[PDB]
Amino acid sequence: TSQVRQNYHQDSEKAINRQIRLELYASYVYLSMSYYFDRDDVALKNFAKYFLHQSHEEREHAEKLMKLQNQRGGRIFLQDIQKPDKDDWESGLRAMEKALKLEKKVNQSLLELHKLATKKNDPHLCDFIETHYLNEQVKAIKELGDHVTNLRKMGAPRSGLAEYLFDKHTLG
Amino acid sequence: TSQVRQNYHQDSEKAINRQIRLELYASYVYLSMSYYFDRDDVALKNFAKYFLHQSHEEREHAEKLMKLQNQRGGRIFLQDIQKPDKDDWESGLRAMEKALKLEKKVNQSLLELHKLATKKNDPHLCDFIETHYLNEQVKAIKELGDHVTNLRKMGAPRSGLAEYLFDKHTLG
Amino acid sequence: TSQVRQNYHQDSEKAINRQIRLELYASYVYLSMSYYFDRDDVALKNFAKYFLHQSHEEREHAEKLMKLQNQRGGRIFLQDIQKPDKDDWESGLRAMEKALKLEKKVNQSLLELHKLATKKNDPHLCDFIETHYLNEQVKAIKELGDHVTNLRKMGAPRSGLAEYLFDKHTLG
Amino acid sequence: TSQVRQNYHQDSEKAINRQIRLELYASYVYLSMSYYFDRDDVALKNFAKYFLHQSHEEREHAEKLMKLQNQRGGRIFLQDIQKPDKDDWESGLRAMEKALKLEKKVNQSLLELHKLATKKNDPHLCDFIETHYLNEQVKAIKELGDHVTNLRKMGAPRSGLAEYLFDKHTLG
Ligand SMILES: [Fe+3]
Ligand SMILES: [Fe+3]
Ligand SMILES: [Fe+3]
Ligand SMILES: [Fe+3]
Ligand SMILES: [Mg+2]
Ligand SMILES: [Mg+2]
Repeated sequence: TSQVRQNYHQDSEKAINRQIRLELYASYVYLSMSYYFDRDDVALKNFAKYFLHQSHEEREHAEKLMKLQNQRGGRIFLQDIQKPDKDDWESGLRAMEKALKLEKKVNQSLLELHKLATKKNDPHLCDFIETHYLNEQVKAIKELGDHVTNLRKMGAPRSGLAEYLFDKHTLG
Repeated sequence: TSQVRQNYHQDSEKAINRQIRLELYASYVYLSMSYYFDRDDVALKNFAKYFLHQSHEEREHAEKLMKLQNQRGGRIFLQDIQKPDKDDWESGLRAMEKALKLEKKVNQSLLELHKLATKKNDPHLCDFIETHYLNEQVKAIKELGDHVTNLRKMGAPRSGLAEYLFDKHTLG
Repeated sequence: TSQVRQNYHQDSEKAINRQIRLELYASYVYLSMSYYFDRDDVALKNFAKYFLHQSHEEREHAEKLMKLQNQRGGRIFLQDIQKPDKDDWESGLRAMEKALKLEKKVNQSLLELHKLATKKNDPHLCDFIETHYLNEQVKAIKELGDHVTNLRKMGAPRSGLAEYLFDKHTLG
Repeated sequence: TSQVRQNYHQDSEKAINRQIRLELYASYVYLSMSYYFDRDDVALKNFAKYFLHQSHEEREHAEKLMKLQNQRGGRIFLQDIQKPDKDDWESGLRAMEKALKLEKKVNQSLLELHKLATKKNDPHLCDFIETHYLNEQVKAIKELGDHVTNLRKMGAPRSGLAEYLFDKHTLG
């Protein structure tokens, strides 16, 4: 038992390792999406930039959980990072729809993590998830929703103008 | 009788309280319009910003009439602020048409107030209405007409591309 | 159901609309109080400025709840803003006592909103209320308590001198 | 008849000369009031400064009407400036009550000047009075009302303390 450990349940410690893994997976998904938009046959530079910014933010989410595990005296166990569901993300609209689903999946995991921290009477952990994660997810979800709404109303993925102009005026 | 009151008719005083009520109501309509465009399924940020700015402007209009009431030694009496006629404003084009209608309604009420101030030989009040309100209405109605014309020529409300581009290039 | 909605109970959505209406009502009460102190027969400019500031803050409170409703994929439903209880607020001390009572009423509403968010296991909503509302209420109640205590000790409302000097020295 | 004269009634020309004389008289009353507060047995320096400022403003009012007379091709006829009604202004509160009454008397004169300009279909003259005089009078009456109300509530003229503290805190 770590000299620093206090009011930190073993279930919490394991759940934090699972969340770390999911943050690294989200990072990998956004990295894949980014370089899809960098292809000569896709060529939407601001989509590529938007998703690469998202990838680097997911790495920071992972690192802060690894910091928290060590702050509380838990022990980091890293696992294989699963390749994303797709190599070819098909269009700007479909990548955004996939990004929205991923952020709701990360959010559901953080809500399941807060539920566990609540059951284990770990208010430090509850505060950590609320301060650093829950509102980040609600903002990322609302923004991706906003982007999907716009791309659909502009007439994507059909009208080829829509994704070009959304790339320039919203993501650029 | 207020020690400041001079050449200020009872009817003028009563009409100023009702104008205060109409300005607060216009603030509320514009607040409703703003947050409609903030919805994830509408997501036109510059429409939202535009209508929130009108909302704070209507607030200032109400406050300056409340200042005038006291300057002339009238007494402010407030009523319920009615909720806007719509919860859903349907489109950018439809919200601009409703704003055009609201601004003409507020202008008509100010022209009635000026007619009453004239009938009661109150040139201070006539000057107040002309200096601070009448040209502000004409400018607002012209701007909203210009917006409605461009949204119609661009092919709104059908073309969601039209509202997206108007949002960026006119209201941005 | 909105594409962004996740872990957001219908009861919490309805409770956020009721809180939006109570924030707009508190804005209206403070606007009424402000322009009472602007009357030529009351003439306390710093009481007037103090309540106008509180009025503008209550609107910001309203607006942040309207943003949250859309962030969580709820739907804003605005209602009639009821007129304030009084036209004539009697004195600086009585206006401050009524403001204290209003802030405790808004606080009670927020504490019941937090109880519902807790019962519905909505930690994002709990965090929102804690971060943006609960300590604002505690500070507003404490400050109004401080003001009522000073106005009472100075001999209000049996000294027009007390309200005059408090206006200059505390609210100035 | 002057080469510049156009749409300028003989009655309006005579009324502008009468207003010039009343503005010079108001300047003289405020000069008298100012140097009352400068006496060693009254000694309220900010009452003294306040009324000297009002004296200098009334002269500017006089001068702008003299410019207008020449602008419209009227002929200035100056008369004897009557001494003020009082040598001894009794107190800060009585001087302020007399100043309020003077400003309402000057306002009544201006409103009768506007009635004549309206009856003679002189919109230039109507605009001049509205733009430069009517709101100045409304503000001066409101400010004097505010001051009388504060001096009364503070316990003037049964407190030399009230007039002392008002001099420091409002007129300082
Ligand atoms: Fe993340
Ligand atoms: Fe308005
Ligand atoms: Fe509030
Ligand atoms: Fe004058
Ligand atoms: Mg908690
Ligand atoms: Mg917390």
